[PDB]
Amino acid sequence: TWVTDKPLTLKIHMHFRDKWVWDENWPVAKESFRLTNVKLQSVANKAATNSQEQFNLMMASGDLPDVVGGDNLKDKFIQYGQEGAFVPLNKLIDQYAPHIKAFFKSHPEVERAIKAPDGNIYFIPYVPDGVVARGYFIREDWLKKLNLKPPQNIDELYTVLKAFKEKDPNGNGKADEVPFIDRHPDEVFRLVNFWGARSSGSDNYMDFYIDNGRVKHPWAETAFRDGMKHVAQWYKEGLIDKEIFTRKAKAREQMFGGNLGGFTHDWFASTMTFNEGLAKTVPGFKLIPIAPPTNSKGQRWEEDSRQKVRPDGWAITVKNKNPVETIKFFDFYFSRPGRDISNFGVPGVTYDIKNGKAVFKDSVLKSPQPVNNQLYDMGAQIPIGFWQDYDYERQWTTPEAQAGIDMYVKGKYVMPGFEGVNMTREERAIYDKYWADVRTYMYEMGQAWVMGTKDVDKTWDEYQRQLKLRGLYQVLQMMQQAYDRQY
Ligand SMILES: O=C(O)[C@H]1O[C@@H](O[C@H]2[C@H](O)[C@H](O)[C@H](O[C@H]3[C@H](O)[C@H](O)[C@H](O[C@H]4[C@H](O)[C@H](O)[C@H](O[C@H]5[C@H](O)[C@H](O)[C@H](O)O[C@@H]5C(=O)O)O[C@@H]4C(=O)O)O[C@@H]3C(=O)O)O[C@@H]2C(=O)O)[C@@H](O)[C@@H](O)[C@@H]1O
Ligand SMILES: [Ca+2]
Ligand SMILES: [Ca+2]
Ligand SMILES: [Ca+2]
Repeated sequence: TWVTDKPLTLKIHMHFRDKWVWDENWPVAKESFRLTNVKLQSVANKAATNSQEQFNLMMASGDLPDVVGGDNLKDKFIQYGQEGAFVPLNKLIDQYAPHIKAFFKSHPEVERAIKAPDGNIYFIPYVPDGVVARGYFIREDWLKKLNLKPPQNIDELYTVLKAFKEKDPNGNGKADEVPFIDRHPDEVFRLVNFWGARSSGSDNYMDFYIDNGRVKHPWAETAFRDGMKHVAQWYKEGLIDKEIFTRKAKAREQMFGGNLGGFTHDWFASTMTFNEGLAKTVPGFKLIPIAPPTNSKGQRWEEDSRQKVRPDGWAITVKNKNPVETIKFFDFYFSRPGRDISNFGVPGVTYDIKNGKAVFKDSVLKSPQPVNNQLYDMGAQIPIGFWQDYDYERQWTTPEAQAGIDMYVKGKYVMPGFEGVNMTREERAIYDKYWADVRTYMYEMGQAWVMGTKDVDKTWDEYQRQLKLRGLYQVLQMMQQAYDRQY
């Protein structure tokens, strides 16, 4: 699998998920270098805590590396690619990247989704593998202790969460229970689904969506305002983690491991590992998947789904003096041996090739830490350009977790996600000038609403004014225009 005759050292700026950078001595990166003869060296800031700021600051310094990578960079790969900071990959892929060329061959909608208005491919994306993403999970051992049954609608959800709060299910005499926790703060806004309001059109938070041939953004609709009215009341009543916006990554380890949380919306595989992982420290701990409790409008909504392609990956800068070797290095991660390490880690360390496929073995499968959390720490399952393989995830999907997935599929609960729109140069330019600005202001207002710093009703009108003056509806007009060119 070597691509270059002499070892090639490339500078990567890859800051992702507000917590991590590329490591040259990751066991997977050490194995990457070993298989490809291409070494990557991180120039990103270790200690920094905002991946988008780091990309921006890097762009602002004029000092680019050879490779830029990370999560949530699709819009910037496209915008700065058109400006000439990243090179178009079309001819390189066609001539030097066969596995990628074969992937786009059998995945034409992926290649279309990641392209720029000028028709150029400016990064290689992270391609997820799977169907469902998040579901709802509740403490059945608390339900049992309190003599409750799983909630079937929002009315019963409220009653059950109230009981977790008020009737001491951990039995320590203290009102320490925190009914709803989530390691992703944006899930608190997705709670508006339970009153029949969208929070996002996709697995990307605050995403647009299509409603009957009309592009909308969910946080602009009156339905969102009404939903936030109940969400704010829940926060006020202490049903939602007071620290929901600041606890973040390790909220499961903290709130479940400390026997404080009763309820969450998270991924099936990893969340269900905690039953085993906490089996000794919290005797009797048992999370179960439940169907989405029927919302106030009489429907069961699972808004989240696995994406066909995520807005993450890596790109080749103009400064890169070895574009050919780099694109071959990219191609490695769409080949079977690249998929092997990027999904499974290091052979003889986390997996072996058994019957022609990577099979994990048992030190990893039984860790109290979910398998994908272990793989991050060694450089696998990271948002480079690589073709994820659901076989890696099936191997640590417990039977109880699998029964949840099957329930959600059978039940039809998973709403189809927004696949995107193909804008023109002018349309996407308006999108570039306004959306990030609008998205930030939206988040700050909702955090305010959830926490009770501002009232939803009393600020809704001035909110809609800001939406209009900051260009939200002009962005919508341009997306609709591009949607109409497809419909
Ligand atoms: O666990 C399993 O069962 C399965 O997990 C699968 O991997 C999932 C993980 O479970 C998580 O879902 C992971 O979430 C990532 C996500 O991909 C994004 O990278 C997201 O990006 C957020 C940024 O890190 C940052 O927090 C950002 O802050 C915003 C802020 O929200 C607000 O907008 C403000 O105005 O602006 C800031 C800003 O950036 O300036 O928010 C981003 C966002 O909006 O969410 O970060 C999370 C994360 O966990 O950190 O995604 C992976 C995945 O691969 O998709 C998978 O491994 C599967 O196989 C497992 O079975
Ligand atoms: Ca899929
Ligand atoms: Ca208690
Ligand atoms: Ca602007």
